[PDB]
Amino acid sequence: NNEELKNHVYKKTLQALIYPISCTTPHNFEVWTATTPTYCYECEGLLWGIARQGMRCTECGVKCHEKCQDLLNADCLQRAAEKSSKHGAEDRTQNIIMVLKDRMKIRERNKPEIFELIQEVFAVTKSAHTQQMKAVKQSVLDGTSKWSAKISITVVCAQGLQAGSSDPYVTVQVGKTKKRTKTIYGNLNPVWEENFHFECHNSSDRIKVRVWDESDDFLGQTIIEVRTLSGEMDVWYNLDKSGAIRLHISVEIKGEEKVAPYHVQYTCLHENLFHFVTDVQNNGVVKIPDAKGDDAWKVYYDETAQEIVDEFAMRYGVESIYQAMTHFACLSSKYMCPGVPAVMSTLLANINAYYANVSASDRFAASNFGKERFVKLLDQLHNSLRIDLSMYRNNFPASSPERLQDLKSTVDLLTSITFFRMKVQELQSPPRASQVVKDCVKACLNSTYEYIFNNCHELYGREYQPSIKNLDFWSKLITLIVSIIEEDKNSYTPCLNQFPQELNVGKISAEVMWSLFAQDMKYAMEEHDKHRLCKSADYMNLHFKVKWLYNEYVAELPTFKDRVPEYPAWFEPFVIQWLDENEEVSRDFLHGALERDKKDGFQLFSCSVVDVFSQLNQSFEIIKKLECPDPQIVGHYMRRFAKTISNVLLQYADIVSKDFASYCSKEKEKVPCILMNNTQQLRVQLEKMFEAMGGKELDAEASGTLKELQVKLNNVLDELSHVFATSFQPHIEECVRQMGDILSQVKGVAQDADNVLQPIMDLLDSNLTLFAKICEKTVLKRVLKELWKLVMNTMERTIKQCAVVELALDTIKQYFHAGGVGLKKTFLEKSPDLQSLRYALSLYTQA
Ligand SMILES: [Cl-]
Ligand SMILES: [Zn+2]
Ligand SMILES: [Zn+2]
Repeated sequence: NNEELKNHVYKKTLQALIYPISCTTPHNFEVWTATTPTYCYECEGLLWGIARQGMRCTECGVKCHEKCQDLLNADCLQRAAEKSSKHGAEDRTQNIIMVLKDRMKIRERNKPEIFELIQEVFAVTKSAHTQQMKAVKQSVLDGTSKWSAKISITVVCAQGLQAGSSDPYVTVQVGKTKKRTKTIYGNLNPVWEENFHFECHNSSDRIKVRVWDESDDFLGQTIIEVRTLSGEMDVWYNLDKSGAIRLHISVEIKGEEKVAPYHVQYTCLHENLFHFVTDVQNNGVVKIPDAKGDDAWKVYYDETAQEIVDEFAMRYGVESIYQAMTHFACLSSKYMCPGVPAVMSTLLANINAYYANVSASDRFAASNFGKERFVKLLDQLHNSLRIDLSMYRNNFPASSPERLQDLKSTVDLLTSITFFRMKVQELQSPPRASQVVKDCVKACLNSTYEYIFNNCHELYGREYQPSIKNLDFWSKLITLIVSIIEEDKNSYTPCLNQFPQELNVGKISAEVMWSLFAQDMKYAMEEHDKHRLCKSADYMNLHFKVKWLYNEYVAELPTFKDRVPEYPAWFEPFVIQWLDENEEVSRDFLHGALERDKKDGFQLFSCSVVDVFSQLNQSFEIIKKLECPDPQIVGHYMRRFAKTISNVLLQYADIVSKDFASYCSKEKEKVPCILMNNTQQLRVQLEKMFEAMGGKELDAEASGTLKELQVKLNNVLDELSHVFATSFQPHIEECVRQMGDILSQVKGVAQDADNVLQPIMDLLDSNLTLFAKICEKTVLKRVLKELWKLVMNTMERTIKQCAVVELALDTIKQYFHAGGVGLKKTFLEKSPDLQSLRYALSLYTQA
């Protein structure tokens, strides 16, 4: 076949359209009474007296009821010419022949495009086409002269019969001969497999097949016209009134060079017509015909090829669903082409609705297209569409809206194949539409990621312009990943909205891309940790960029909405390094700042402290803007940074301590004071930073380090105050001997206090007034406790008489109390120095 059959189908199609069934002569029925027992042509009902009057055709001579005249199937002219042939009245035979010629000329004249189309579809020359045409014209004029055929009908089985059971048997009548099969009892899907033979010399002796339930009940019938018989047929017929019946017919006519059934011929015609209008004419594009709407899928071409397939199918008994199911199997070969997925989805939806009182899968087993054929086809098409979607971004760019439509409609066709499996083939299908599409999108994402990971620089440099010596590659890669996820979020998600609660293209994109990029980045940083050939600033910016990505696209995904992020672990060592370098820079800035402050003259606090804390706060700003979500790691950062702060401020304290015993001389009296003020300033702003780092929320180790540091600082300030008080010891000794000389003069009370205190009064007013101006609270009080200590120490080393010293003692007590600005009396009274001096006085205070 394919060469012999192709030609046979060519001939039969020509003959099928040169005289179409659309322009057929209508019978002319007049009331008729049968004088002898006749039987109706359709229902075979009896015709007799005036009580059973029928109708008669004045040209055919066919006999039927009034209620049956419309249900006939037999060309009027062909029947007439056949009758004249049975007889011999040749005059009318030729007359009718002439009228047939005329009605074929009419057709060739009116619609000549059809026959040239047939010519080109089968690639037949003009000459041979005219000869073969000329031949079929005459074959139409011979509907009896050269027709006879031995028929062999094997009744195989039936299905879905209407009864709660039945005992069906089949009767097969040709012309006068009538036979029947065995009876199967209690079976609505029986099997006969009975063979019969028939002679069909006539032409209007149709093969009547009727199924009865064992007068008997009527279960259905199929009438097989003679025009629809070739070679060896195996056909399911729907019973007319209910189920179907399967017949295996074989025909022999005369010279039938092994003709093939008209189903096979039809698939040939449809395949070649498709392969013509698609490839040869449109060069490849599958022209999509009109639609709208209830009978859209019922149309395949325009009024120029639709006529060919339809007239071929009607005049040879090919059912509509066979047409549709062959056309689908043709489109399947052109599913990739634009606009086809849609019509294939609708077409399959109708093939699906046509098959959904017998099961659905078994009913579908009755389709003559092919039990396994159609399901194998559908399987190949499904397994093909998933391959086509596994590269959807490449095969369906977001650019062309039409291509995006072909994507949406491809997913629709896939859902329709599955739906066909769930409502027709009948079975549980683990391949669920949404989940299969999901799998395909995942595969496409993997391919895409590997593609941008193999062409990072090329693509980046093409649009926005891995190494151990450089990190630019990762910045570019992140940028391109953002591009991909943004395209999946902007274009492909609105298009693939077939499954809103199970397929959010954007979120799958985000998740997959992040996972791949995450294991890649992780490995890369684990590699960089051993080597470390780049700047800490670079690792920092990369930490910042990965952060931005995760927070922008992944953090809010259900899979990663549940804490904790994993990426900050990749970077912890590098930021540790950055903290070391930062520490070193901060020390060098401390030294450099204290040189400007010394060289300037130390102009209530100076500028070096706010400079140091400005530096440290610049450093801390970076750690705070990292917004690290892993609590243990951020706690690690604070743990490491507390050490930085501690060593910095201790460095300050040690430097000033080195230069303290040098500015205390009787020269600069503002400088030491403002230095101690600076230490105190460290003491106050440290706490501000302590709460800036969390406060009590801070880690245990770090918090411990900072408070221990606080202790240390306080101790430093104490030591400093001590050293500063020692600066005045000689002057105080002078005052104590100067008052010691007047101490002996007094002899026989209130005025004497002033005369004895005058030497130290200069110190009291002159110094406690100067410190009151440029000293901090804590600073001043420290100096006061120390100075007091040293006063009591000195007045116990050099030295009416008795009362004077005690009253003066109270006077000094009040002067150091300074009313309410200096020390508190509660301390002065229970002071260890005061009671020591009083105890010393008790030895002489006897008179
Ligand atoms: Cl073929
Ligand atoms: Zn008629
Ligand atoms: Zn009738």
